[PDB]
Amino acid sequence: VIGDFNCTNFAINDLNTTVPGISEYVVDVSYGLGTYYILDRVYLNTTILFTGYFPKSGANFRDLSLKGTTYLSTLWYQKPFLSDFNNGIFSRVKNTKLYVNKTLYSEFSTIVIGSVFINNSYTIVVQPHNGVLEITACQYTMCEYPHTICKSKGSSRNESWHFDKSEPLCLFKKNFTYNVSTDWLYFHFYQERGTFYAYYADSGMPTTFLFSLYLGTLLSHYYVLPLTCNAISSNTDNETLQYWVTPLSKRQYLLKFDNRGVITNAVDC
Ligand SMILES: *[C@@H]1O[C@H](CO)[C@@H](O[C@@H]2O[C@H](CO)[C@@H](O[C@@H]3O[C@H](CO[C@H]4O[C@H](CO)[C@@H](O)[C@H](O)[C@@H]4O)[C@@H](O)[C@H](O[C@H]4O[C@H](CO)[C@@H](O)[C@H](O)[C@@H]4O)[C@@H]3O)[C@H](O)[C@H]2NC(C)=O)[C@H](O)[C@H]1NC(C)=O
Ligand SMILES: *[C@@H]1O[C@H](CO)[C@@H](O[C@@H]2O[C@H](CO)[C@@H](O)[C@H](O)[C@H]2NC(C)=O)[C@H](O)[C@H]1NC(C)=O
Ligand SMILES: *[C@@H]1O[C@H](CO)[C@@H](O)[C@H](O)[C@H]1NC(C)=O
Ligand SMILES: *[C@@H]1O[C@H](CO)[C@@H](O)[C@H](O)[C@H]1NC(C)=O
Ligand SMILES: *[C@@H]1O[C@H](CO)[C@@H](O)[C@H](O)[C@H]1NC(C)=O
Ligand SMILES: *[C@@H]1O[C@H](CO)[C@@H](O)[C@H](O)[C@H]1NC(C)=O
Ligand SMILES: *[C@@H]1O[C@H](CO)[C@@H](O)[C@H](O)[C@H]1NC(C)=O
Repeated sequence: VIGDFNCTNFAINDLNTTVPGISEYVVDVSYGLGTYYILDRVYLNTTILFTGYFPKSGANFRDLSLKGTTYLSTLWYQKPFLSDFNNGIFSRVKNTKLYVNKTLYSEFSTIVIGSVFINNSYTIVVQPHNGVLEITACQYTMCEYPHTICKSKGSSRNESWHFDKSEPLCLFKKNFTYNVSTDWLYFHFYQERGTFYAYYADSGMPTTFLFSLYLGTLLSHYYVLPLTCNAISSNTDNETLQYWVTPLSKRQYLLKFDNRGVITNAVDC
């Protein structure tokens, strides 16, 4: 279970919905995937050897995104889904673009990073709001079975992943905009000497620095909240959620910059 507050008991079972296990996909950084721009520097028409937090080429992505309709499986809130954070993670996220009255809506899975997920520890939450990427790191009272809902098409159950009636004390709270039209979003989340770092990019594969947050504590776990939504199924609309995650580590990369400063290719030495 995540956290320890009894938020609800409606429609909970222990069914192993994942008859097909966690889907897997092979990392391939030959086209810049998993790389990020270096500080404020600019490199032109050259190849650089750089050491940083990058995915291991040839490793596997894991599709941790989960979609439900009415029932939540207790198995969703344990290993292997609840995963260790270690140095960090690289995330490749599909932007599930739905339509209501021919109006576009952007949805994708929420991710929570923390150590114990209780109101005496800080938990980082990255939640999309249809073009607005809300990021907070707050002492949330995380539920056993946190989950988000699908604001455009609705859901059969109310949204609940924290129970704080009063506003919890916390360190960071900001909103970042992202292009709702793009099909893929990339994120780097890693920690170093008690400081949390975040990079992202909604256009192009290489990511750019978002923010850094001092925590003074070691993050140990991350989890992708299941999403329950009436739509997003082959019986109503051929759309699916995807949240690919792979571990990060300190590795040396060969980075090639084109004549305009865009990382076009990379190699994992
Ligand atoms: C920070 O986070 C912690 C958890 O990590 C929160 O602590 C929990 O707070 C909740 C809500 O106050 C507690 O739940 C309540 O516990 C009361 C005491 O439980 C005793 O009595 C019941 C019988 O009533 C026994 O079964 C039990 O074993 C204990 O002996 C209950 O009396 C409460 O019941 C009332 O509310 C529920 C809500 O669903 C109703 O269903 C009931 O009918 C009744 O009206 C309630 O269950 C919980 O015990 C706390 N856990 C711990 C470990 O402390 C903090 O509240 C939170 N603080 C902040 C500021 O966010
Ligand atoms: C960041 O974005 C969130 C989500 O849109 C904002 O939170 C909403 O703010 C409006 C207006 O104050 C409220 O009516 C909503 O109830 C809030 N929640 C949601 C889920 O929409 C938030 O105000 C924005 N700004 C900051 C600083 O967080
Ligand atoms: C959570 O609360 C509901 C409603 O009070 C109760 O029926 C259920 O048994 C509780 N769950 C646990 C694990 O105590
Ligand atoms: C880029 O570098 C290559 C190899 O040195 C060179 O042939 C080419 O003219 C350069 N182009 C620009 C625009 O710098
Ligand atoms: C959702 O919230 C509404 C408003 O409080 C309530 O009427 C309804 O019963 C709730 N349903 C569930 C499944 O929580
Ligand atoms: C948003 O993404 C679409 C599709 O990738 C692109 O055509 C458009 O120019 C982008 N707009 C902005 C402001 O990034
Ligand atoms: C989804 O695609 C399959 C295969 O093309 C098709 O049989 C099915 O009717 C589609 N469902 C919807 C809701 O479009």
